Amino acid sequence: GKEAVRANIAAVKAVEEALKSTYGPRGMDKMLVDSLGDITITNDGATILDKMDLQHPAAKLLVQIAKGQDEETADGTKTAVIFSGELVKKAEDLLYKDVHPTIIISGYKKAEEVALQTIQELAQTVSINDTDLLRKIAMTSLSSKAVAGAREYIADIVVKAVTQVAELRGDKWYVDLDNIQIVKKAGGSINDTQLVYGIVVDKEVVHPGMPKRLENAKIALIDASLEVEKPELDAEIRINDPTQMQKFLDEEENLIKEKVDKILATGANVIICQKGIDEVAQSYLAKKGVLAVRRAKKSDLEKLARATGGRVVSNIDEISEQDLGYASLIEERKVGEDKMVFVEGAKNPKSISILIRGGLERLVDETERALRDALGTVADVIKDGRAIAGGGAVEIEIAKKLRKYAPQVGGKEQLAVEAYANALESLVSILIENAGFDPIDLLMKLRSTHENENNKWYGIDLYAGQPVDMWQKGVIEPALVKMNAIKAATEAATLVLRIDDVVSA
Amino acid sequence: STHENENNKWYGIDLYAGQPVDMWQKGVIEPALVKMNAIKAATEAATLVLRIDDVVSA
Amino acid sequence: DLQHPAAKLLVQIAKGQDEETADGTKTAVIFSGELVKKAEDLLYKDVHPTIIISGYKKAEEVALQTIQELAQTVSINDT
Ligand SMILES: Nc1ncnc2c1ncn2[C@@H]1O[C@H](COP(=O)(O)OP(=O)(O)OP(=O)(O)O)[C@@H](O)[C@H]1O
Ligand SMILES: Nc1ncnc2c1ncn2[C@@H]1O[C@H](COP(=O)(O)OP(=O)(O)OP(=O)(O)O)[C@@H](O)[C@H]1O
Ligand SMILES: [Mg+2]
Ligand SMILES: [Mg+2]
Repeated sequence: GKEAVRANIAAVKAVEEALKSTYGPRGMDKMLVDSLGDITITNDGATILDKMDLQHPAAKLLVQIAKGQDEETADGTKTAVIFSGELVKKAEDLLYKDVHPTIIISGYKKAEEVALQTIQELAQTVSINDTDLLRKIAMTSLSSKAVAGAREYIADIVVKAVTQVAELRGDKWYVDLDNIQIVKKAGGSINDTQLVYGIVVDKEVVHPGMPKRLENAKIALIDASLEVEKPELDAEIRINDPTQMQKFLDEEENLIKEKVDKILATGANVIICQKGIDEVAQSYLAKKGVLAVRRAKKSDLEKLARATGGRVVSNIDEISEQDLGYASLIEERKVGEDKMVFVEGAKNPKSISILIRGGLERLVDETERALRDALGTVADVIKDGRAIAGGGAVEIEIAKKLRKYAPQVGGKEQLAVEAYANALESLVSILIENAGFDPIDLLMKLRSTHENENNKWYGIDLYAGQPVDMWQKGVIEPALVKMNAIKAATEAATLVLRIDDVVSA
Repeated sequence: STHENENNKWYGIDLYAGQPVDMWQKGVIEPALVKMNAIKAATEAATLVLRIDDVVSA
Repeated sequence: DLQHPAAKLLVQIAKGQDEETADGTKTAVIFSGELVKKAEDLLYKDVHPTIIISGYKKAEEVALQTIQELAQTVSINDT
């Protein structure tokens, strides 16, 4: 009976009330204070559920199906929880009316069916030629981010960045996002961001008298040191005579000139490593006419290997012409007071990098977050091909469409369907609420102007406050993220109904 | 009232005389950037407090 | 010594300055809390914070430009 079922529903209603004010734009941020007293203002759905201790089994089970994703995007997480907890909310009112859950499941399952298929016979075909569209869909992701510093600048980048990487695979475009590096240098201006055609290494060339820009680079990616190593690294030496000393530390220093001659044996003109270059070896490279980089991050040597077609060499006695990385031109370039190596004209044409400049020290990170996400949304639309209008449009229709279905479904199962439709309008009602307008007024002004096909892309513009076309204001979203979120969400909702008892050991 | 005309823009308040006067023409002049970064500082904080809905703690 | 999150957050935005000499630091705190104070009086009339933020923002604008289109040019030879 009532026994355990309340506790589950209650636990869920609780989580809903924790995120409610933060759904869509105009959302009212939450403050999170750590155990050592450190403060975080945010609206990240995920963290707020993860970072919490939920006593109840029920909540964690619901957030487990809601939060997650098995694809390379992280969008739909606030809608997934909320629509789910509203569906749980709306189901209680049927248990009050004395409708068994076996009926509510069959009703909602049948409603969900039609509700799913109404995104299929409505989604719009978006391909690679619609680059004037990805610009919009992109901005639609960045616009509710914290930073308002030149987002058009960044929105344009995300398009160029995904369309460059786009490869025709199995007669359909695919995008392997890993072909994009992100480097950030705080300050200057956000307007100074640009896209680099090639991998970018954040360290300098070890002597400025080497070539500024070197022609037809035969790079040598060297993992092993090019500096002497210690005979006293763990503990002190056992030599007693300095003549014996000498001949040790002498032959080990001729071992680096040996390594340098083994690398130039290959015809290398530039050389990058992740360990040192001895000062007698900088001097050795200066006299030969070679361009050397000392202690660069191996994390970007890896990324520079499969971009220039070279190999990250762990033994200087194994380097071959085969292993030298090729690039049309390598140079060192200055950014304020810092200098990085850039390697344009690399053999892999898909491998590119983004250089962020501007903002404050923590804001620049969030600009990187936003860009990760923005590349995501655009890539995932491309990978799919389908995209619907945001702003509650496709939602309001699945409600209207469900309500027309309701009569025909049967007795009690009509009320299930009619509830499902009501839970879906409640979503847009929360969104309207959080804008500071009346949910009923606007819900009705819209759901009457949505009966004819002429108004398919009508939603509610969260700053105007009256029904308009969101498609023609750039507010579009991935048709499949908002499709797997609903499937996920209903699964969870009805799982909360499935529980007759909880037995704890 | 004595600042209604545009000619009396540099009017402020005499802190010893105690009467509205033109401070430019009395030697009390100040860096124009300080009373500008103050305003940006203050509104950021202001608008940010209003942005907090509720508090969670460890 | 403040443990209230909001106060610690406030003092951080107000006190700190990214330039060598620091002035306006008393002004910064009073005007901030006053902007917060005078906003309370609108909340009391049931007005929602998203309006008050956008209201103030549009005002911050006018307020900023009103210092620019008015300052007098001082140089190395105005000793
Ligand atoms: N300017 C706008 N006017 C109207 N609706 C908007 C606007 N911008 C976005 N929306 C709608 O707001 C809805 C909810 O936004 P949000 O993206 O915050 O929910 P979410 O996708 O579940 O959260 P997250 O993106 O963090 O996972 C979106 O699905 C979108 O259609
Ligand atoms: N005799 C005076 N007549 C008019 N105003 C005066 C006079 N002396 C001081 N002032 C005004 O006093 C104001 C406030 O000074 P104060 O420096 O204490 O504020 P603050 O700059 O916020 O504090 P701090 O400099 O420590 O950060 C100045 O902006 C200045 O114009
Ligand atoms: Mg989203
Ligand atoms: Mg002062």
